[PDB]
Amino acid sequence: LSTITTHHLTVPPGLTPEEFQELSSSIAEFHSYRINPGQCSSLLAQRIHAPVETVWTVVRRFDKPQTYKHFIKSCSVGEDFRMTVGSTRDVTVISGLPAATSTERLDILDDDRHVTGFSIIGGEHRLRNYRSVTTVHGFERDGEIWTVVLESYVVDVPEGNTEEDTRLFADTVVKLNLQKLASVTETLAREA
Repeated sequence: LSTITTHHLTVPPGLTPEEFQELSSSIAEFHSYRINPGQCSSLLAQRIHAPVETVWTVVRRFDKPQTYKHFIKSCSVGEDFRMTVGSTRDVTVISGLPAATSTERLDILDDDRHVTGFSIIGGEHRLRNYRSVTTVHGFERDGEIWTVVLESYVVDVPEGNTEEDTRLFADTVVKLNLQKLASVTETLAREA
């Protein structure tokens, strides 16, 4: 039947085991999903040599996902958009297919714990019922500071597709977006 994801029991690539042990509780708390047959779920991680709040400034910017994500043609919010849970954005994706805009809802926004998350509620065929959470975490050793970003999702696997071909696609996109997040925020940090 349905199960629970095991992201909090395994070290994700791009994380050290020591980083993992520090984050195990947060992964259980924020990066766990109810998972059914015909769905898949992944957790990706990215180390960033930038202060937590610098990275969080970009991660929390729900109206501008193109600031760190690839393959966004445009993103539009309401005329009276405010950064609140329940708010929505229309994201036009670059796919090589005809005009495809996904409507995405802001599910979580916690400025104190540095957690946010969203779901695709319509307009996406490759990633139906995609739901995702991003968390940001500070680390220190001997005065040296860095940040880890964790991003997970759950999503339906389309009929005809294997779990592997949905997972590889969604993983690749998150991984590339986290690389861009790191580039952008490290640039922000060093030029701050």
